Amino acid sequence: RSSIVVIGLSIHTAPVEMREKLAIPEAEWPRAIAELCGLNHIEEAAVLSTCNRMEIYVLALSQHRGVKEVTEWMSKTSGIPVSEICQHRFLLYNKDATQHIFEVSAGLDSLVLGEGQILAQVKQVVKVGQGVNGFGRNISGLFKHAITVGKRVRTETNIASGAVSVSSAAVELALMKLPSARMCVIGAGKMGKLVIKHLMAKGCTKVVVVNRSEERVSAIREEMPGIEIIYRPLDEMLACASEADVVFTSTASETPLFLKEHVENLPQASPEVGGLRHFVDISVPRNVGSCVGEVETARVYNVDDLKEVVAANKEDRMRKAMEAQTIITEESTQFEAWRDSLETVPTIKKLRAYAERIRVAELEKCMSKKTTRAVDDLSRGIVNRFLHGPMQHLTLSETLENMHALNRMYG
Amino acid sequence: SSIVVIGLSIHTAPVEMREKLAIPEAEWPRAIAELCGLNHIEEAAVLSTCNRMEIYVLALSQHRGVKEVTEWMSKTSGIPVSEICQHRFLLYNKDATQHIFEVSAGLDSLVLGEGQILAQVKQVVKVGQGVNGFGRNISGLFKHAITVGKRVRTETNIASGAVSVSSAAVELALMKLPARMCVIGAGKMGKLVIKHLMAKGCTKVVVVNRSEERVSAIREEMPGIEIIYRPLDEMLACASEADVVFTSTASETPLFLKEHVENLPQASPEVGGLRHFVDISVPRNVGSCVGEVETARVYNVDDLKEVVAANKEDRMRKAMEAQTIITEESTQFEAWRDSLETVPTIKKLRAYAERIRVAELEKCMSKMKTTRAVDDLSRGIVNRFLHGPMQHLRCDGSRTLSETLENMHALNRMY
Ligand SMILES: NC(=O)c1ccc[n+]([C@@H]2O[C@H](COP(=O)([O-])OP(=O)(O)OC[C@H]3O[C@@H](n4cnc5c(N)ncnc54)[C@H](OP(=O)(O)O)[C@@H]3O)[C@@H](O)[C@H]2O)c1
Ligand SMILES: NC(=O)c1ccc[n+]([C@@H]2O[C@H](COP(=O)([O-])OP(=O)(O)OC[C@H]3O[C@@H](n4cnc5c(N)ncnc54)[C@H](OP(=O)(O)O)[C@@H]3O)[C@@H](O)[C@H]2O)c1
Repeated sequence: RSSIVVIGLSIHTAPVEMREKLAIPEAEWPRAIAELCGLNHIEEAAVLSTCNRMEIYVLALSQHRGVKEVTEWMSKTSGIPVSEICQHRFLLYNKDATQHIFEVSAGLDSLVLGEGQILAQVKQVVKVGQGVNGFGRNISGLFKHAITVGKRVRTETNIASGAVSVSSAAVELALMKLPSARMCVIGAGKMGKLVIKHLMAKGCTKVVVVNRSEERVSAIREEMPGIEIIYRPLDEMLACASEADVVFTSTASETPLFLKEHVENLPQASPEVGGLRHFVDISVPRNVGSCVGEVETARVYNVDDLKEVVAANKEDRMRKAMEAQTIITEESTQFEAWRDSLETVPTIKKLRAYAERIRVAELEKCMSKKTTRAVDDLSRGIVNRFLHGPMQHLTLSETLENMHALNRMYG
Repeated sequence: SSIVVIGLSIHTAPVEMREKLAIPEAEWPRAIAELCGLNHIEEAAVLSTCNRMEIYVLALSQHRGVKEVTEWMSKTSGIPVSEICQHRFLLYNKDATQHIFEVSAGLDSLVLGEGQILAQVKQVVKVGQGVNGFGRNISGLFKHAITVGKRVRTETNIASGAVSVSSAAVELALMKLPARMCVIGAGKMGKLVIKHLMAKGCTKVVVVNRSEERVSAIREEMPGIEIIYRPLDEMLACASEADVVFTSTASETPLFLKEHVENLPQASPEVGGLRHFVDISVPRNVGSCVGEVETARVYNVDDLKEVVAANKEDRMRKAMEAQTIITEESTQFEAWRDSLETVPTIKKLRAYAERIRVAELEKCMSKMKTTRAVDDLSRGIVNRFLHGPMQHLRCDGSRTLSETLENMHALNRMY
């Protein structure tokens, strides 16, 4: 009866300036989930917060009321009015929802038509969620089965991770906008490391890397001997951007690192590269204020702006994204069977108790007329000899029909 | 297992051939047991009338049961298997039930000239009672036919085969004249022929019967007509004094052959010196050779078929509603018949439970006045645990069919 619902904003609809207001740091996922499960028609929840999407997966008692509650909650936490959110809201139920989260995890819904993508993020959601009570059987199962799908599709389609494609796209765009340009990367985590790899493969031999800690950059430097990596601590940020022509920002900061004030005071980029400083900001929330675009000699790009790249062997238009959909169609119906095989739990318990109410009444009825252990045992023996059979019968399609039968034949 | 109808009917076979297949009511039990004695025939019924001969069976295998029944038909009629094959009418399952519902209603598309066989269906069920082979599927089929026939009668008022045959007999006889009436046989059909003679204005009839009791009874119940009894041995003389002779005895051999009637003096010149034999008996009471006599005309139930059909259509009312009744009950029957596949699991379940119960009861009774209580506990627990699965295996027809049957397979798996 109860529905699994997906309720989201994605890059397919909402802009990054809208989407980043529903962004939920990993450290606040357990809090978010608890809040959602506090709503009257929501029993389980999970948040999938990535750069292309903010998606809330719930197990709702009522579809309509679940959607009203989660949407009102989105409005409260983000600051965004319900009316705006509804205009960009994405909504699917049950089979469509599991279908969706399978395509997302496989890389068949985001932005390039041949991508990872969210397999790493679906694993992170399962990790973080293990302690979280609200992350119950249904939604955890969905996500776990999404991990399975992600991996299968990955080996068939061989489609690179979403992290690989966004970083790849950042380098292509920078090289697109440029007519030796000085490269600078702020945030040496997974993504900035990827940006650096893509710059190397493009032939870049020197990059200045600004990071919170030096240790990460030390690792990367040790790991990539071929290129000259120059570490700079975060408080030297503004010096770096001024000695750079393009600035990649890839940090988990929840507030912009650059406002209009910071960049207008920066010396102009070299005329050799057109006199413009290209801020390529692949962070969500963004590390660059959109006001920076008011600065004449500056250019700002965010994840949404990687859409005018999307060019990398388009022949996977079918192959990858075709070989994968068959996987998705078989795993879905497999998962639905699995979901249906969960109501088998309330049945095993109940049926036992159903026979236990008959056993007790008849026992009691008899005892009003250690022979007492004899008849107690007789009453247990008859019942166990009737439960024992149905105990294992609760293939999976025959186990399912067994369950439905007991329910019809009893309660 | 399928329900099969295997028939010859006036749609294709003349009476000279049909009558060889005719099976008297006293021999239904023998025939059904002969039939059920075949390797693939679990149940059987014989529907013998003047327009048709139909065997209804429950067969293990469609082609094998049919070949076996066909052989039995040939073996009991004298008719070679290849002639029978030529005329053989065949329908399976839902088509067969639809068919028997129509025949019972007097709505057989292929035999338009017959009238309701409801009386004859009721008789088959009545005689079937004591007949081993007349099983639950076929008796059920026939009983449902009975219900359909009655409903359809109440809605359309299609006459019986009996009424419509005797009525056609008199009508035809009157069409062939521009008359001294004789009727041979005073049972159901002959009484009806007399009634239709009165209905038409006849005030005198010579009635030849084997026993007088029947004719005395008729004589008394119909005081307005002069009824002249005459023993069977005199029937030839009666013929020589009649201008039309109705024959309607259950004799399985002919009463008049050509030698008998070429002998007789010519019928009155006032009816055109032709003596009309209207023979409504199957098997025929009048030899066909009688038609070779120049001053004579013979007719049999085959010749009535058009005049029966015309009258049935003339008096036709509420055809659609009738066909609705048939379509719906057909599916209601299939529903009831699907329901029956639940009986074996019910018994197996009940044997299973009883074996557990006594086993556990004897355990307790080897460890111990109060023996009926401890007994009661055991049956009480079983019956109460079983009652749900026992009311969810019995249904009528609606939905719950698929569920009921899925409980069956589940109960099969879990035990
Ligand atoms: N990962 C993806 O699949 C994906 C794809 C595209 C874009 N993005 C976006 O890109 C950004 C980075 O993601 P990531 O996966 O690279 O993260 P990550 O591996 O966890 O590292 C984030 C980096 O940002 C730094 N950082 C964290 N908080 C900061 C703060 N408050 N101020 C300044 N620096 C801070 C960290 O420095 P330390 O090493 O010293 O801790 C680290 O180098 C995020 O906004 C993310 O949403 C993610
Ligand atoms: N009933 C129908 O719906 C139907 C329709 C059309 C035609 N028919 C045919 O018409 C014939 C009569 O049927 P029914 O239902 O009217 O019969 P019925 O009520 O059972 O009576 C049959 C009559 O035939 C006589 N009879 C029986 N055996 C005889 C024999 N060996 N020799 C001379 N007479 C004999 C009987 O004499 P007793 O009185 O002395 O016993 C009785 O008068 C049958 O051949 C039948 O197939 C039947």
